[PDB]
Amino acid sequence: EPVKDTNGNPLKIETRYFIQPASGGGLVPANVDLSHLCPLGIVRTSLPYQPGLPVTISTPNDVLTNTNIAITFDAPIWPCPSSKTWTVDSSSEEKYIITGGDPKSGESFFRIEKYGNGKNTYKLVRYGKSVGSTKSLWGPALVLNDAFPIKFREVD
Amino acid sequence: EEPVKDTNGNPLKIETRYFIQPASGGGLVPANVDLSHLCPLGIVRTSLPYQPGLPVTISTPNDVLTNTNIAITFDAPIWPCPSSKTWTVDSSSEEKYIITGGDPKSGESFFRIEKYGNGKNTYKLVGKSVGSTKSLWGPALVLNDAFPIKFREVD
Amino acid sequence: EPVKDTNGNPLKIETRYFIQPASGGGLVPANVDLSHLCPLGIVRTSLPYQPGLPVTISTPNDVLTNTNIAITFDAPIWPCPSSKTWTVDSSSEEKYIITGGDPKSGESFFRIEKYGNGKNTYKLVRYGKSVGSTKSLWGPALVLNDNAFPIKFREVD
Amino acid sequence: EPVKDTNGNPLKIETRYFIQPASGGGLVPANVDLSHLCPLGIVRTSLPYQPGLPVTISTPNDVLTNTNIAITFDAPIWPCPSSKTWTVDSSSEEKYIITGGDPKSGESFFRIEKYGNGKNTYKLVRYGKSVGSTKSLWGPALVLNDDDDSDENAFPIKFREVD
Ligand code: CLA
Ligand code: CLA
Ligand code: CLA
Ligand code: CLA
Repeated sequence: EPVKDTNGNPLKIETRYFIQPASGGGLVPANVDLSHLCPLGIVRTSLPYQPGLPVTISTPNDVLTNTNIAITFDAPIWPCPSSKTWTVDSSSEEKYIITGGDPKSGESFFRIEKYGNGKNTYKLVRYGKSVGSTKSLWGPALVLNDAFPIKFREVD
Repeated sequence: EEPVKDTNGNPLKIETRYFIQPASGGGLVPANVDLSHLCPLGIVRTSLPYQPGLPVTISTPNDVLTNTNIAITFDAPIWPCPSSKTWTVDSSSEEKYIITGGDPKSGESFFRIEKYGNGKNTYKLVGKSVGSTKSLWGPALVLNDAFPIKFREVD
Repeated sequence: EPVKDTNGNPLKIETRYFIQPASGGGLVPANVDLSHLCPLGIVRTSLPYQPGLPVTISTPNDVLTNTNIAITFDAPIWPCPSSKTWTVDSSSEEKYIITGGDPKSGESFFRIEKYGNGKNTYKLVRYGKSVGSTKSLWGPALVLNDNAFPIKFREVD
Repeated sequence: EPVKDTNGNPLKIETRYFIQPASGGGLVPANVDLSHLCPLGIVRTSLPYQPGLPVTISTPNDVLTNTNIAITFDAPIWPCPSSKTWTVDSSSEEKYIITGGDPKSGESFFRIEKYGNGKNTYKLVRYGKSVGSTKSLWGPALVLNDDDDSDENAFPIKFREVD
């Protein structure tokens, strides 16, 4: 079934959305620790009115639940030599969700699933392993569990 | 001596949060002016399109009126500099950067909101107006010898 | 008695020294945590051949043990609106040794004392409260104890 | 002929050296501008007594002049997903010397040549295009000159052994 935004409208591919915590402000690029600059991790900003860095969703025009999708940050500047596409830091113990994935490759595929109670609330799951958060340098950072509830706000 | 209006045409209120958005990239934010100064912070225009800016509250020494002494203070849950979030002029610098750390009750921190050019709800900060200069992180607010702004209410 | 450098020579005021851990490289400015940029703390660099940021010692020309001295970083550029003089962050729980002190004021007075093993090895003590270290953002940061952080003074050639 | 260090001793491969400006302190990693974090550029530190970040030299045990060598930073921490080996940023207009090269590949080969009068003073040349410097974010950054291999805009260097 269709993934809905905060206005209850269906999510469209190639459309800009803030991924906002459903449970501070939105989700943003920040480095995971002082040992890694690139690629970047995804942290919840502690600043109350910051909407997040927008993302576009792509499918290998509706975004449906339980289907393979790829999340890519939308930014006019990017200081890392790799992509803005979310992926899993396989090497790390923490299993941080990091940038630099290939949006056409399976290493970058997540699934948007419904999350408990409230409407328009979702979780990211990787194939069942869900995306959660861990305390890190800049605040809560997205990690692959062995769930971090999110909403999608349309960028007006 | 008429009311300053926000982007919705509503009058500005003191002790209310507003994004100061360029009228002319996203809103106005704290960033350091160059690699020689960390504190206090300057005010730069973010190059990221949907960043609203760091909110400010306006205070008067409840309406904010044009051509009256006001003080602009950043609203932030964290502040890593040992001084205030109140805008003021970096007197020492050649560039005359608008910097944080002013005293909101003191005259060193008084600006006046004046009408700018054509469009409604467009203003400037002032007979020396606030403009911008190229700096480290992008356009930084400076005192001229005008940088047009709108006030968006933080909903 | 005179404080000696790593060459066994007496320390002189207004002379540049690296304060090197006696126990990684020398002592350097870094911020203590992500909530404070200025003033700066003093951390031990984890990079093996970095000598530290040099300091000059001042007295309110010989530097003697158990006498009031003030430590001031020597740097051509300084991005904080305060001094390069070491002092104690009174407000913090950790009691970080921070920059921004007044070198003529008592808030900035430390005493160089002999430390245990080996010649030319010293500790900083504040009036007895000694200077130790704590884990912080960038690595071990100098703090005032209630574990003394042993130091040598290397002359800057 | 052998490249000599600041003590006049011949340079050895797999040995740590500070590359110090012959002409501020030594050469260090810093980003080139606010648009690039990785890979890193090479800047001259403006802090007088900072020796530089040490490098080891490798040859595809003596380091000789006018022979292909590769310069690799020696560092306990490295936050970029690529190597510590110097190479040329081909894409950039400035032609910054950047990290992330392959030390066994030709993209990373420099040649150490004599510079001017004074002994133990050298330049880096790429095959004749010499390494110079340009004003950048953190200070003078190493760049590849266009040059007919002269010492005019070449960035003169000494090698200090890390004791
Ligand atoms: C808020 C400002 C600030 C911050 C965050 C730092 C942070 C640091 N300083 Mg310091 N420093 C400052 C102000 C600051 N300093 C000032 C004003 C001076 C006088 C000019 C100095 C003089 C100084 C000296 C002489 C040295 C340091 C060193 C260090 C590092 C100690 C950690 C380490 O040994 O390995 C970690 C080191 C790495 C290089 C790994 C990279 C770490 C991650 C990816 C973050 C990138 C850091 C980046 C450059 C941030 C800008 C801060 C910059 C001043 C370093 C750390 C990067 C030591 C050092 O290591 O130099 C590089 C050192 O020798 N400092
Ligand atoms: C290495 C790269 C890097 C780093 C370190 C950061 C860091 C951060 N990003 Mg991000 N970001 C990046 C890349 C980076 N990002 C890229 C490439 C983009 C796309 C262009 C973004 C887009 C982005 C957006 C849209 C937002 C952030 C935000 C944040 C902040 C989240 C935590 C917070 O709530 O701060 C709140 C606290 C502060 C801002 C004060 C910080 C405390 C002091 C001043 C520390 C100063 C740094 C110190 C010297 C150490 C330097 C080390 C560093 C080199 C690792 C944090 C400052 C959010 C934010 O808060 O914006 C400011 C936010 O909305 N990011
Ligand atoms: C030393 C202190 C300091 C520094 C260096 C900065 C720097 C910056 N701030 Mg600010 N800020 C500060 C203090 C600081 N701020 C404080 C105390 C607050 C109140 C909490 C804020 C609140 C704030 C907000 C709300 C916003 C900023 C934004 C910005 C950016 C404006 C330029 C841009 O559009 O880049 C965009 C380009 C990038 C993010 C990628 C550049 C790659 C560089 C080379 C690496 C930079 C890493 C990291 C962001 C630097 C660490 C410093 C950190 C404090 C931000 C710039 C990165 C805007 C922003 O862009 O958010 C991130 C923004 O919306 N600031
Ligand atoms: C992106 C990563 C990064 C960045 C930005 C830097 C930047 C710098 N490095 Mg390097 N370095 C790195 C990675 C990095 N390095 C790595 C991975 C290593 C190996 C572990 C090193 C090893 C190294 C050594 C050994 C040395 C440096 C030094 C320097 C400085 C050279 C300019 C100078 O003389 O300042 C002098 C002036 C100051 C240090 C005071 C300026 C303080 C400013 C205001 C801090 C700015 C913070 C602000 C939030 C903006 C940050 C932007 C950032 C996000 C890009 C500069 C701060 C030299 C140095 O000077 O020591 C720190 C030095 O000796 N580097």
